[PDB]
Amino acid sequence: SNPEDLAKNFTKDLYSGDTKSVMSYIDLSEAKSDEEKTFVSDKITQVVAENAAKAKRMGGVKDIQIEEKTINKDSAKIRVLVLFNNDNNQSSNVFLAKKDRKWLVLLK
Ligand SMILES: [Cl-]
Repeated sequence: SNPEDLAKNFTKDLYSGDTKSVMSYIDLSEAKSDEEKTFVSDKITQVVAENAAKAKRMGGVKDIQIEEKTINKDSAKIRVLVLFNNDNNQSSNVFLAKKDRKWLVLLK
């Protein structure tokens, strides 16, 4: 409901192996055909499988933190840092937008 917390929960779910959870965060407005939606879903299915295998390899996620942020009333770019229990960390940007009364992650 605030974009910082949506960025962090999205990221938690991205490393959790649960594709339906991850999908619920995503704005599918760019994908303007059923076949495009499927394509996006198939890629998210794959990303979720891969991040779950990787979290396991790295001893699981230790913490999730926000490093840089740029937020206004309807858009957000948020660098989310994932810290793993093997002491390695990884970061990347989550882009979000509030089109109606709901923040959603944008497909970059
Ligand atoms: Cl790796």
